[PDB]
Amino acid sequence: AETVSFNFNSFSEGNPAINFQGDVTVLSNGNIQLTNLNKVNSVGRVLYAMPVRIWSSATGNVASFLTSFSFEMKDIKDYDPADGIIFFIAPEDTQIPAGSIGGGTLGVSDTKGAGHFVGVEFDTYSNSEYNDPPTDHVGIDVNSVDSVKTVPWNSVSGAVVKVTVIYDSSTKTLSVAVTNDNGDITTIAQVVDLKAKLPERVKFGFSASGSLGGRQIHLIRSWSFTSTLITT
Amino acid sequence: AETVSFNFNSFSEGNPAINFQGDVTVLSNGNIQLTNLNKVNSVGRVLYAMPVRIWSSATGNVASFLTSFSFEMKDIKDYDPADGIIFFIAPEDTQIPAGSIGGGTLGVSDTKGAGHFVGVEFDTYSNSEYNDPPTDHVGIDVNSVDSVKTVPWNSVSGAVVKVTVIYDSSTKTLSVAVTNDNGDITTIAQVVDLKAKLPERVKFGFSASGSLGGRQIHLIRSWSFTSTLITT
Amino acid sequence: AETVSFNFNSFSEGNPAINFQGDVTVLSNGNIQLTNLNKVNSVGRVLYAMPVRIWSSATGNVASFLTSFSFEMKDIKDYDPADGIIFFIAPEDTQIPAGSIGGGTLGVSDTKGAGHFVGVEFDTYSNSEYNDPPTDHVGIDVNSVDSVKTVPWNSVSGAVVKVTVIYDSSTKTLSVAVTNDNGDITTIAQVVDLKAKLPERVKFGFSASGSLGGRQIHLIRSWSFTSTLITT
Amino acid sequence: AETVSFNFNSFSEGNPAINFQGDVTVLSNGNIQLTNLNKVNSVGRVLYAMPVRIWSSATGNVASFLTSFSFEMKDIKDYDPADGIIFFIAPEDTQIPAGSIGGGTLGVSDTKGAGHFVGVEFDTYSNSEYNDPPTDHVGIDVNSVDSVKTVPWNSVSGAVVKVTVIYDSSTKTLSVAVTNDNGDITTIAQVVDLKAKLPERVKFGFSASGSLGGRQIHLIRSWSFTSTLITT
Ligand SMILES: OC[C@H]1O[C@@H](O[C@H]2[C@H](O)[C@@H](O)[C@@H](O)O[C@@H]2CO)[C@H](O)[C@@H](O)[C@H]1O
Ligand SMILES: OC[C@H]1O[C@@H](O[C@H]2[C@H](O)[C@@H](O)[C@@H](O)O[C@@H]2CO)[C@H](O)[C@@H](O)[C@H]1O
Ligand SMILES: OC[C@H]1O[C@@H](O[C@H]2[C@H](O)[C@@H](O)[C@@H](O)O[C@@H]2CO)[C@H](O)[C@@H](O)[C@H]1O
Ligand SMILES: OC[C@H]1O[C@@H](O[C@H]2[C@H](O)[C@@H](O)[C@@H](O)O[C@@H]2CO)[C@H](O)[C@@H](O)[C@H]1O
Ligand SMILES: [Ca+2]
Ligand SMILES: [Ca+2]
Ligand SMILES: [Ca+2]
Ligand SMILES: [Ca+2]
Ligand SMILES: [Mn+2]
Ligand SMILES: [Mn+2]
Ligand SMILES: [Mn+2]
Ligand SMILES: [Mn+2]
Repeated sequence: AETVSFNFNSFSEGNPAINFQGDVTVLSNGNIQLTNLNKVNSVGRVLYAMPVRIWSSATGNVASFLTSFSFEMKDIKDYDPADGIIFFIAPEDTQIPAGSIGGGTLGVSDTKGAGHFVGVEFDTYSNSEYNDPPTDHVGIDVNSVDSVKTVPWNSVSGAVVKVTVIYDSSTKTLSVAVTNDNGDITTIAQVVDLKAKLPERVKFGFSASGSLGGRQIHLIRSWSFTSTLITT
Repeated sequence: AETVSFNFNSFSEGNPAINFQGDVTVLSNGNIQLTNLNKVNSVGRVLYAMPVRIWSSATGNVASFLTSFSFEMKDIKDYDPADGIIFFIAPEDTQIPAGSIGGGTLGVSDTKGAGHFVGVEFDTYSNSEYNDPPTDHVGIDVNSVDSVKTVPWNSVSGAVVKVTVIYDSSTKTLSVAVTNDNGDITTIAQVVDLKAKLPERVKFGFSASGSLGGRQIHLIRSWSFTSTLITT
Repeated sequence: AETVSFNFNSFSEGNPAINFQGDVTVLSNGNIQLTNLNKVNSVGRVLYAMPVRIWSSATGNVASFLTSFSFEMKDIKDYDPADGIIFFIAPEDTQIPAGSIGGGTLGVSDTKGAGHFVGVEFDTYSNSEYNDPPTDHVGIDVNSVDSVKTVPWNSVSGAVVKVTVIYDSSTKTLSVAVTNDNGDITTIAQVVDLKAKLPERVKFGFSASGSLGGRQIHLIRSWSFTSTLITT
Repeated sequence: AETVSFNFNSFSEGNPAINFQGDVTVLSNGNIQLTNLNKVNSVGRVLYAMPVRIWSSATGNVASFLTSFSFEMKDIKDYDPADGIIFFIAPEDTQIPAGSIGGGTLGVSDTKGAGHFVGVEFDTYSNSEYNDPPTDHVGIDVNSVDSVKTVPWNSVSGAVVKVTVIYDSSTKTLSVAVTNDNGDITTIAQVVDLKAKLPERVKFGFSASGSLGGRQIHLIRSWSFTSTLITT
């Protein structure tokens, strides 16, 4: 069958395999820093350049994928740690929304919180305008930052977090596993019909954002991905 | 929260953290060989010594767990490569069925293919008495080797296989991601209520078996596990 | 390497990973309260249920281990705050000494003060019968509550204490760093050959005690542990 | 009792509490990058500005200390991952050796491998000129990179390592506990007279180096320290 798979142990600006959008910047240690600590309403996104085919309109089949990545979020002096990082899937021509206000939109939606994407968010600030839970959380988003489902989580400054995501095409189930710093794990699952929400070709990536007063360090340390679409 | 996690890069007889049942043998390279090549109807199981509490009768909560392990099956000169490996969850007092015929019972069920366990199998021989699909396969078994659900899969002799499992207590969804040697991934998910099928305290482990004519090498190379139960 | 590791940010009765002996009791705040304030000569002990293999008779190797925990001792109205907490290591068959008088024996030794254990004690009452120093103290005990070595210390009521213990198998050196409420650190080191004083398999734990007129609150707030044995 | 204690969760150039020497550099994520990947024979060092009094010529007492820190080392394309990082203690007037060839001297010793310092090195390259073990290692150095004692160790690219150090004035013992990423811990201890090797007031710091063909990322993520000297 059709299989797309890669593995980044460190990133490097200049690699044609990765699209850099917004305030993204590659540190000299291989980490990807998504936002700019000095800019207002900063929004940075990194995408895997090669578009992936998650479903064929010919066979009707949808792809199954396995992906895991590690990130870090650290507080900075005199700024509210906001708003988070989001692993998303969007049309192959996706771009930071025009006139993006950063903040609660996480760099993937308009002001209303709407957008054309699907993804797992690690939200560290509660936005009432988007019906955010009263605590840090992990949520499954489907064309909106108004999560379909969320689970309480805790973001620890300077802590490296590992995430594993499995998407089963048969059950159309997206299940996430978050391994916090102290060993504890957080999981959240949701049935999402990728074929009905996204186009045949999509791009996977990360996105982070901030506001005027909400800012923090968003880092992607590593990321491996494998998808398999049955072509028959 | 209540977290239980362990990581095995290699095994060594003598470790109080591991129970050996049956024809289990520890190779000098640190790998565990589950069955005996010179015995008829051989059965070998290896369990995590300590029982794990997957759910509380007090709070009614179920634990979530993330676990990944790698195994290897290799053909030997004249036996049909059978019968396969199985990752299971069973009562803390779990033993190799009395008078086990090994073979297609995978060392966890009786002759009718019934038993008290929940598990993911890597069945390599088609047993029609247990309604096995015509090809090798991965299946989710619930108190029976007559899988509740299966997916076509291929066992490549001498190939190292990586498996990742996620159990989201919330949705009670068990998702499995198999990474074949050629990079292709196979996934399968199924909703199982561990709280309704298993007792509060259970044990996790692996089991493998063979017949008189069906024999092959079953190797468990590594295994890390983490489970978290919300206690409140 | 054979590694055993665990981490407790909170405890909860029912966890198969923990063994309770004596007047132990888990508070709703997740804390462990070792003794019973209404019993005479009360003795409470908590142990990690799984036996750790500190040395191998095959290789002659001994394991190194790093562990840290925090406890709290708080005075109660008409009893002398006595007599302390001891972090011990004992044979896996360890039990509270028959006919234990509690008190200065800290729940690990007989009346003479003898026992089969190794431990770091935090003594809050001076027992001339066990050659206790005139002040509160931290001591390294080897098969007796008549410490091999002690160092002055000061138990502050209601104060949270953090302790870190390192055991280097090479030098057979056991070093302890106690961090008091006011920031100051107290340390004490001692060479203890664990392979000569204890059997291959042991259990780790905490014990506290009191007498008729000597009572106080003994709390265990957290406990993280890790040991690695070189298997080769 | 005279206590000194600081705790850095992140570092930022411009902070008067920390001295910088060589090619040090503070990344936008708060990390300290000791070496420059584009320079030959690069040496970078970072010290706590305020000198700490470890012993007293008046009382004769020697301070005990507890200090833990976490670092990360990662491989860069087309370069041998060398030579390592070393947590050292030196005279308050300490400076990078004149005409420092970086490389195996780790930026603390001259070509012969001699210098006026005491430290724990995490060596990733085997320099035969300094009698290095054939593999990666941790070693206790006393005025020389020809470690008084060393222990096998393994540096994992991109992995965050946690170190804990304890110095017991009484026994003059310096024990080190290194927690690897896979959970495994490595320990090493040695008796060292800080009073006979160093002056009354010293400076604590970190140092890293590289050569022409040997380069890698040396990152210091966090550092907490507490030393107490009995003033009587
Ligand atoms: O505290 C972080 C949140 O900021 C919100 O925006 C604030 C902004 O930070 C503040 O400087 C001022 O302009 O008021 C704004 C409106 O509340 C974001 O909307 C929110 O998403 C957080 O980032
Ligand atoms: O071919 C492997 C399968 O063998 C089945 O049992 C065989 C047995 O191996 C053979 O010697 C003879 O007795 O016929 C039996 C019936 O097929 C097992 O039942 C099956 O699980 C495979 O191992
Ligand atoms: O006061 C604390 C100490 O009490 C000692 O026992 C006392 C006992 O409490 C008292 O009722 C009377 O019987 O005298 C005993 C001997 O002094 C314990 O032995 C000692 O360990 C402290 O707990
Ligand atoms: O592989 C790194 C080691 O390099 C040694 O120096 C090399 C140098 O890198 C190379 O360019 C050439 O000059 O040969 C030298 C001698 O081997 C360092 O001495 C050693 O410490 C490592 O850094
Ligand atoms: Ca938000
Ligand atoms: Ca079968
Ligand atoms: Ca006493
Ligand atoms: Ca070297
Ligand atoms: Mn949200
Ligand atoms: Mn089957
Ligand atoms: Mn004592
Ligand atoms: Mn060395």
